Amino acid sequence: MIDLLQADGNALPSAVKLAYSPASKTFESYRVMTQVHTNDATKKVIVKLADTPQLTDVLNSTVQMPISVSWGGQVLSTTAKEFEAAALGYSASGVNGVSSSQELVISAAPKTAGTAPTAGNYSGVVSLVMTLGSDNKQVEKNITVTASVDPVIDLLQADGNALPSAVKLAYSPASKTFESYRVMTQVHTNDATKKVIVKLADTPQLTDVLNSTVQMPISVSWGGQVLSTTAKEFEAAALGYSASGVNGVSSSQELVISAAPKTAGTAPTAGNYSGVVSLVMTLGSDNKQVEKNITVTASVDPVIDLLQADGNALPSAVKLAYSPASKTFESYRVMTQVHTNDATKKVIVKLADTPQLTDVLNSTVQMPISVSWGGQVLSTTAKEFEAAALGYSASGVNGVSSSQELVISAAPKTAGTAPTAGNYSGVVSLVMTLGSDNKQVEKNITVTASVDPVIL
Ligand SMILES: [Mg+2]
Ligand SMILES: [Mg+2]
Ligand SMILES: [Mg+2]
Ligand SMILES: [Mg+2]
Repeated sequence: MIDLLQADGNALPSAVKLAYSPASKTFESYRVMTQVHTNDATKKVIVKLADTPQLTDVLNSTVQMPISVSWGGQVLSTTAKEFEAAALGYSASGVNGVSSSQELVISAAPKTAGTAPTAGNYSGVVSLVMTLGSDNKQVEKNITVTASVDPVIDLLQADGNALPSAVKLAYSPASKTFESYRVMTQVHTNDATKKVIVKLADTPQLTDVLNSTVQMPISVSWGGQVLSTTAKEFEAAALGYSASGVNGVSSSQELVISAAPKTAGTAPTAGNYSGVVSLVMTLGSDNKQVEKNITVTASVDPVIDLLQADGNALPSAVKLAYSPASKTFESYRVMTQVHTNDATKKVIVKLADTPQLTDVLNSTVQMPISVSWGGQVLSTTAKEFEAAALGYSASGVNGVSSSQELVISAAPKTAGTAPTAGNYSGVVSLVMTLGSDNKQVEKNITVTASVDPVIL
């Protein structure tokens, strides 16, 4: 006889799996120590493959990787090598007819060495043929070789970095728009011929972190198509894989994530917003997806303004007229409006310091100042104005209160006789706060007054 067995004495396996690592994109070689078992230990051993072995994709016959076979430190082919008996080590083994250990090595890699294998399930047969002498006593060991390359698909930035897990959309309070996130992307895949199918897992929404019901719709496009929960197809030809490439890296494709108020012509409400763009990319027939989750956020800063009802700033100089006939000051009166983008919050109004009309050249005799707003008297301790009561809906533009009267009347200190004569000055500090929010408007009004004893 001639036989080829494992060095332990077991029969050669009829099957071999070549483990694939997607990290290195290579197959681990099968190695096994063997011995020739012979009738005749002086005869040469002629070793060949019956056919040139290939791994072939079970699904597609044109995709093939060559198998490489070595035995005894010699690479095998359909051309036979003759092993002289002397360096098979027949006396080393301690068993008659039995060689020393010879390594069998079965490897696979792509025909173009240094490139990555295409996705697929691969099979083929290695047919090891061994003879003696001039002979036709001939052993054939057939070893079914298997390998799997699982479909891989990734979406990367065009510098090869991962897409970010979070994105901020900058808000302009002037144009009342959010600036779109835009990034240049490339598909990386080991199955480049397949169509890429692109969906969102759910309809993305920019949602007020503190109110479920307050939403702005997010728009996502990739490669010049607006995406939805309904899948869109990108043919491999349309994705611009270079003919000179096989890393399966697409042409650069732009991803755009946009948001806008649900209704055109309107301002977003103050607050912090978020939702998740769940991008889903499928290889056509391979049943494999990558999901990319990108958290999208936006901040609409709370804003509060107090203006005259005509939209002018309040004055930074008020003068109160004196009648000596009635011995009393005429009040300053002005219609004002609160302009806000958080028109559910309570508005908190107070005075920052307590105002006086101080005498100009001696800083002693002082005529302190009454301030009223919205039909409510003001102190340095605050009055609460509920949002319903400011009547933001009741009037005209959204987020502008109906007209509230600001009344500033001085009538000095102790009551029911004439004030003392003199020229007077001072400063009203007014403070408005959008409640719970961390937002303050200060408005300083310089008050001046005259009593002159040279008139009636
Ligand atoms: Mg834009
Ligand atoms: Mg390349
Ligand atoms: Mg009056
Ligand atoms: Mg009296």
